[PDB]
Amino acid sequence: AANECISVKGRIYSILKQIGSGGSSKVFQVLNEKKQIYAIKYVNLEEADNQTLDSYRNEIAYLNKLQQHSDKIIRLYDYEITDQYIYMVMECGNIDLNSWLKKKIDPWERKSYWKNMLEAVHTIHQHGIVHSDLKPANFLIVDGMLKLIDFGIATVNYMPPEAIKDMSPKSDVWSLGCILYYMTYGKTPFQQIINQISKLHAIIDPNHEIEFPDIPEKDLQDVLKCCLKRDPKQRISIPELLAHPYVQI
Ligand SMILES: COc1cc(OC2CCN(C)CC2)ccc1Nc1nccc(-c2c[nH]c3cnccc23)n1
Repeated sequence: AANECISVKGRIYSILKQIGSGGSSKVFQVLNEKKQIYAIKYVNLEEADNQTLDSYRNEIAYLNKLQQHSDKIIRLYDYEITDQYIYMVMECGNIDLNSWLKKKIDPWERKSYWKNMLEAVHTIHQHGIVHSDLKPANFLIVDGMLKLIDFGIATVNYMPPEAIKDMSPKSDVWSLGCILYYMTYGKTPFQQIINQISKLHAIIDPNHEIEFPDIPEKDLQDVLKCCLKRDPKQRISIPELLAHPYVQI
């Protein structure tokens, strides 16, 4: 309700509203000189250490490089890096997947979204990136399709057994499967448990079998069961999921 502006590389952008806030960052829905809509991410680097700085520099490098490879990764149009801040001019999505799911899916939409996620995670793996912390908040809805927001470079529900055991590209397969299990049944494989301490024990113990209620899409049931194999060696891969009947037939 005022004339608040952001300057990125000499280009003025008028703030519409704040669509994101977390840690030392803010995300704004903005208008450019030609009245077009974009999103701007602001990172405050004032209290960032050499390790945090490098992790932000690394994400920007991969984001600008990976962009040409896939249209399932958020479009970065411009950026400004100084010792004091980062400004990232991005495409504007309608909403993130986590928020969209909280107010909910169509079988054609679930498959269409799954294909987008597989394409995005496949693209980051081909460049030696294993996200390790994938969840619906990492995906953005833009013109009826999902686009990946971050690479993990910079809820215990989507956490794989390996990650708990360590306290691999297969870890992203577990997290992807957990998102598809949410879009299929309306809940996480372990969501039912309120006690977060007991929840971690169930992911490790193979004596605890994940529930798989029977649905019409027989192929979709097989994907979930393959994504949620506790042994990452026995667990399905990303090149395999792209060749799976659920994705193909
Ligand atoms: C109207 O554009 C939106 C509304 C929106 O919904 C809001 C957030 C969720 N609450 C519940 C309701 C308000 C969520 C996303 C967008 N678009 C959008 N485009 C590009 C980037 C982002 C974004 C949000 N966080 C981030 C964190 N790192 C990078 C990028 C982002 N976001």
